[PDB]
Amino acid sequence: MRALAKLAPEEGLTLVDRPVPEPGPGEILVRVEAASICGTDLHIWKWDAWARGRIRPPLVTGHEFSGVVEAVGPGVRRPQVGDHVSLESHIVCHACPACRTGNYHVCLNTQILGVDRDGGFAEYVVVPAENAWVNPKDLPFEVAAILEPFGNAVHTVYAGSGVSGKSVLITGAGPIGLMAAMVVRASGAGPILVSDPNPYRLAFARPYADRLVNPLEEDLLEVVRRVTGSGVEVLLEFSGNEAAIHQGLMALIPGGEARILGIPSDPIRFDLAGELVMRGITAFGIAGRRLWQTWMQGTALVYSGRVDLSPLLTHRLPLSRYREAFGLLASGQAVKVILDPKA
Amino acid sequence: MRALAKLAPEEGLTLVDRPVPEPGPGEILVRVEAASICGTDLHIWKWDAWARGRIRPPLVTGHEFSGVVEAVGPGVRRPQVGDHVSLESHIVCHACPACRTGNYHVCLNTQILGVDRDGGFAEYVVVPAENAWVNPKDLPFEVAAILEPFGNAVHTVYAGSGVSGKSVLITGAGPIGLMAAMVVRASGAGPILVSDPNPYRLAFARPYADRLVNPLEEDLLEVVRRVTGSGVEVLLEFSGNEAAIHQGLMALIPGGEARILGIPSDPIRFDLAGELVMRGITAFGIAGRRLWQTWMQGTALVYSGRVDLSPLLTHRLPLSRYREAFGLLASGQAVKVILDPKA
Amino acid sequence: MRALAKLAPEEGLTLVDRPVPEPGPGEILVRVEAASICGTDLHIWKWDAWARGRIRPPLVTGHEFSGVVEAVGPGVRRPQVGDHVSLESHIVCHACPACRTGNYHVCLNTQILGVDRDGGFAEYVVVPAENAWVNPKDLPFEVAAILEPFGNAVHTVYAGSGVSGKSVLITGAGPIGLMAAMVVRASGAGPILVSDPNPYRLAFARPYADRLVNPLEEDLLEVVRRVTGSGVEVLLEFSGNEAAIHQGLMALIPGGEARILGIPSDPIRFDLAGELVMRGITAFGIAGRRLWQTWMQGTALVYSGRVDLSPLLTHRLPLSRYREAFGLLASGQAVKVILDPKA
Amino acid sequence: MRALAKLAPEEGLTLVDRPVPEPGPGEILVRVEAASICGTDLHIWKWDAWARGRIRPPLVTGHEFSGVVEAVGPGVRRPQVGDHVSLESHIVCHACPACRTGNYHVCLNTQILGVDRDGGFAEYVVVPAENAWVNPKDLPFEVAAILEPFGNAVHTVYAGSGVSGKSVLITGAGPIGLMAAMVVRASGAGPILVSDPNPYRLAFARPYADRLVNPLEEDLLEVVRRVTGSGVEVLLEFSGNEAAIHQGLMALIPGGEARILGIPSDPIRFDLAGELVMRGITAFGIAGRRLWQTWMQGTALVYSGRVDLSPLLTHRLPLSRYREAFGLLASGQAVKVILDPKA
Ligand SMILES: [Zn+2]
Ligand SMILES: [Zn+2]
Ligand SMILES: [Zn+2]
Ligand SMILES: [Zn+2]
Ligand SMILES: [Zn+2]
Ligand SMILES: [Zn+2]
Ligand SMILES: [Zn+2]
Ligand SMILES: [Zn+2]
Repeated sequence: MRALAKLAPEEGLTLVDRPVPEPGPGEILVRVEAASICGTDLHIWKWDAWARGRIRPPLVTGHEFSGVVEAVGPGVRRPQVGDHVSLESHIVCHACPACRTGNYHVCLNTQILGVDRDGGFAEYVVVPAENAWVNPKDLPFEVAAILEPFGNAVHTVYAGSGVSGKSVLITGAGPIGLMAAMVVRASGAGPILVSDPNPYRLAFARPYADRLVNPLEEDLLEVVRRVTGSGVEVLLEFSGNEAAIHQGLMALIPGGEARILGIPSDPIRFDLAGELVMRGITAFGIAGRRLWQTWMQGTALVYSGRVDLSPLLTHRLPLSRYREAFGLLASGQAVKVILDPKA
Repeated sequence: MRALAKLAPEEGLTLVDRPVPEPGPGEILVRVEAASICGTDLHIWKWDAWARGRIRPPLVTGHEFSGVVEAVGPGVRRPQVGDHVSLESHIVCHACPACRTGNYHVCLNTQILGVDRDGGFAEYVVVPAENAWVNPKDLPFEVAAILEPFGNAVHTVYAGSGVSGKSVLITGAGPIGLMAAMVVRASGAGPILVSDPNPYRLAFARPYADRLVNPLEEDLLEVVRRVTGSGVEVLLEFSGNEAAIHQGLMALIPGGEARILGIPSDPIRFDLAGELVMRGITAFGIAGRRLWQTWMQGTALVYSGRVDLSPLLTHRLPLSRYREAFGLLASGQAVKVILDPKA
Repeated sequence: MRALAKLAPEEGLTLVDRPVPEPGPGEILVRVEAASICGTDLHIWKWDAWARGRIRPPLVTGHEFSGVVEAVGPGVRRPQVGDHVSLESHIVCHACPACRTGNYHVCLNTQILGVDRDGGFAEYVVVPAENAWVNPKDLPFEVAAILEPFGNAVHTVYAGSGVSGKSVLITGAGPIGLMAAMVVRASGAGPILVSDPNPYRLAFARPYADRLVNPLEEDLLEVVRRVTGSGVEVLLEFSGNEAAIHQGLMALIPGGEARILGIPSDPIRFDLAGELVMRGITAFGIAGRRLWQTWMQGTALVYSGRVDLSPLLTHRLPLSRYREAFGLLASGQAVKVILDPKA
Repeated sequence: MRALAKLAPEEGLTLVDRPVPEPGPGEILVRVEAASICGTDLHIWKWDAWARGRIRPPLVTGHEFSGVVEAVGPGVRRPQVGDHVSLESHIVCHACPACRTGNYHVCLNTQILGVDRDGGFAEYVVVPAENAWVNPKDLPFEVAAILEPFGNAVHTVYAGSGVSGKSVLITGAGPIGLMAAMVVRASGAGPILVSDPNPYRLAFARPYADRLVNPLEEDLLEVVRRVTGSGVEVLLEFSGNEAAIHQGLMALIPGGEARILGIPSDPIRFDLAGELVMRGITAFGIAGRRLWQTWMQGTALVYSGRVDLSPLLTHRLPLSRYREAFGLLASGQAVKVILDPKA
């Protein structure tokens, strides 16, 4: 089969041919129909600091994908051959304290498909049977392929007190932030403010947000004061940019909540007293997807039509042309790019 | 000044002339621009048991109204003359276990506007300044007049775990239940099911629900099963109808939540163990509006446009044609009737 | 081995000799060191209505027990041979909506050890590997044997808003109610009131409760008003007695919580409006133990010494003398009776 | 009347004579029976930056006091002459986003007793009637005097998911952290770990903690590991010490909660991604006392006897010997110092 791999400790990826993996007990073989690309994949590709401390070549990458269950291992009762599925990238241990608590999304021994073991940028991939989420047969694979990143948005948005009937500020219009914009709008947030310095990304958030802000042309804190009268009740942070983080926290009203998915590249200077403790703020560290309630909430929204992810699918390319694909992503000229492993 | 009052211990109300009242300390004088009527007012109309043991004539009725701050009492600094406001009907004592605990919606010393003291079915009314909710000048008074009953819906929907990304069954398509349908739809619930025997009421929910059900014509359970695959996660009960209550609980998946606003006219037969305990169901008794939180969530929905309450106002009549307003009520025909105290 | 069984659709149980069960994939063989008896077992014994609709002879009963892992099935990584364990009686399916939600305690396909399949009133018993909770080797088996019923108390007490710094009323001094009395006292509840008509049971609650009440000699509602000044914030109901339920709910303050574990023998007449909806009460149906957080909280309390269950172990008898054992229980002359299968 | 005041922009305080103030509308006149001092008072004492940008002489300091209602203002009906009361130092505006939302503890217009206006370091003080908490006549005034700072602890412990049945690490054994230790012990936490370099402070917690740790002498992490098997579920931070903050977060299991009352004197270096985001940690900024809830939980603990605050009062000095009280403070020696304004 065809597969995109990182064969050595350097830049780029390579198209190779590998035998079809085989599912043993508790596993299933999945025929990949669509897969997507995100920041993690871009770290691997550029072979930067992050990638260097986490990746161990050889590795077939790809952690955002959907396909059909082509085979199951001995004893696997579910899913079943023929089922259409989306995949949870985190493989949890079930033998640590986080798992005991039900906090699977932060399992101490978390292993990630396409990062720690072979992923979905291939025609076939073997994953744990418990990691498969069966979708309605009419759900387009393309959309099914991006439920994983969508989950991140969902998790962030519904963490804490949620967003229904509350003012919200989203800092970062990257793909997950655009997705969170769709979710807060379909959840009854209002007013909704989305802030991002890149025009191309902001635009994508226009049909959902009530006010778009380019922190580099308007004083975010002041637009917020004029839109709400003071501050927002909720801050959803997806960029990791330190100045946005500080601005965003200053934007919260006392007693508010900041939910943080964004990963800053370096430690930040933080005024614990001023930005959190003294104003009674609660900061939520968001990681992964809550195992099963995040998937339940998110697929509920998509299956029923409360949200429509389609406009986020800016490009479709055969896996063969992966280079053009990463290029588009890397340049900010795309939101969700789909790769087809059959071509 | 024209006012509509219950002058003696009997059915009906009487159109009267009273001098314009004056606000003392801590009070304001509202020039009412719009009022609405609901079941409570009906109880007072027909002078039934309830009214009998509660109303003390002479009394200007009405608790659902909006208007303008004509003048304030000495030392009152909020709201201000010229402010457009809606009224919270519950006047809380601030001196009971319920208020201390922050459960003002259930103050044991609750004094209701229009039942225990003069209400808004008049050109002017004096009320506690703390009961006034200031609205943007551009919100129609007609809509502002129904924010109180809308709050009841809001309170029921956001109670417990909310409804975002969840399957919801709403029993009762009367005015409040209908507002609930608008809210759960704008809050991202899905699938959304609404059940009520009256096809008139049920049709108002078509643009908000995913599935409409007349339980007298279809098996509600079998329909819930076909739409969700089993049960709903949330039950929102507005009818107080015993059969609907029993059926709704059965449609709830184990571990789900039932939030009850509906008041049955008589005790029900309840299999505590089978309908609640053994299935791990939690039942929420909803009453009033959480003081200020319910108003914040609801008005945010309205102000931002997440929900549009216009479709619920079927009739606007002059206060002097009240005989007909109370008839529409007792009959069913309308959803929410507005009364114009200036005519 | 020795085992206590229900061999036919009638009263009583029978001592028999059966081969030692064998653990297959995903299972473990447990050598039982101690087991206890409760109401469920008494239903089976008396072969009453309940038992008749649930039991299917032949059945080795016993669902409250602890022992040592004597053997594990092929592939079972944990627990391990030699481990000391307590057992969760509920065997969950992992393929229903409750399980999906994490509400394992109300799994639609729940199977119960000692009720639906052979239990612990035997020298040996095979249970699912995932149902074993490993205890510190120095925890006395006797105490380990009663962690299952303890969990019920724990679940009830920590459901909702918990009990820390709140007035609590416990109706029912049966064994789980006494256990809940120990837990609310070790949790910072205050004042704590325990009410039960049986003197022998009340007494057991004296070192934990702040006020003991015999509803049949004092007006429960009035003692409560004098102890708190109005009502309690939390009601923990363990009896299922209808008058206690009504009394208890009347005892709650508006906005309070009632957590119900008690199973009434017959439907009750319930004034939905008066007892729940109008006073903003929230009723929690408690079933089983939350899979893992209930066990985490409860074993934490026991391992650290925050609670000491020992005084509840009123009797110890070899399994051979099971009849005297059930007799004591049936007569209200005991709290937790331990049966030893080795004799 | 004797009072202790900051009369000019400099260090120190001055013992003075003022006429007994009179309560206007909505106010009461408290005859102070006991007052206490904390770090804030110290800031005012040494007149540092903080005090500099906040205090406006002439000002009678003190915010931790208890006393008797000597007389009430016209029309004040609660509390009453003769009532023993404690004072909430925060005077809230009831006109900001924070108050509307019910987050009075963080009112943007908070006016503090003894910092923005006359306090209790005097024989008499006039305060808003709504700030008085009525105590049972038999509670010692000395203990009643420290309910305010105790509330800070209470608020920190019960924030988030509470602590019952959970493993807890408390960093900082100063007065508040020590009160926190008493509360978490009385609330059923276990194992309970308390870390602080000062062996004087640490010894006060011996009767409440399960494990005492001097982090300068032992590796806090390795100790937490040996006591829990991994990490603690809850982190309660009271020191504001950057090193303790970083170490405590590391000791928290993934998905745990950190509740921070501690105010660092300077911004910290914070690895947002590593210490919060990637581990799914939630950090709670705790400030003040939740208005009325914190007081209800705390006083219930005290009134019922779940906690005994007596051990925390090391010294009781006449107000006139304040020079020494402020010395004990700045030095460490004592826990809580009481000042008797009648001498
Ligand atoms: Zn991704
Ligand atoms: Zn794990
Ligand atoms: Zn109404
Ligand atoms: Zn009240
Ligand atoms: Zn049992
Ligand atoms: Zn199940
Ligand atoms: Zn202080
Ligand atoms: Zn305020």
